[PDB]
Amino acid sequence: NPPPPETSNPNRQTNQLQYLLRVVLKTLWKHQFAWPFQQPVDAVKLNLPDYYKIIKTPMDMGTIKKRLENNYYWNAQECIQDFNTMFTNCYIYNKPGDDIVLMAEALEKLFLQKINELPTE
Ligand SMILES: CCCCc1c(C)nc2nc(SCc3nc4c(c(=O)[nH]c(=O)n4CCCC)n3CC)nn2c1C
Repeated sequence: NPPPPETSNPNRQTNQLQYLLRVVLKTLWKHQFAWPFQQPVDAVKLNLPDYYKIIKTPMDMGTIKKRLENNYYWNAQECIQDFNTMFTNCYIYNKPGDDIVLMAEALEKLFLQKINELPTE
């Protein structure tokens, strides 16, 4: 595998960012379908031939959770895009009828529901 993505930013929208960690991520983390997305993809263990040749911006909730905890993000938009990157990576690598895709979509729908609760900008 390549190394996992960075969790620290080498350099106030903090309400939404706090909520992204405490409610959004935690709610997805606890969902039944969370396991494939709780850590960087280990393409050997999970036997995902060519995953890192196809997916150039790998992303996972383990990474996003640490970025939230390290106060890594520029802004809440940047975090929201890591979530979307994770989902869309799954839609790019896998066939649209696969279990893994159905799992991502369900998490994505839940994510959109929780994003609707975000505190104001
Ligand atoms: C035994 C505890 C293992 C935890 C762990 C570790 C250490 N590394 C991992 N790497 C991964 S990759 C999960 C995954 N499986 C996929 C995919 C994927 O995109 N496409 C797939 O077809 N699969 C495999 C589906 C067959 C089970 N992903 C990433 C969304 N999972 N994973 C787990 C659960």
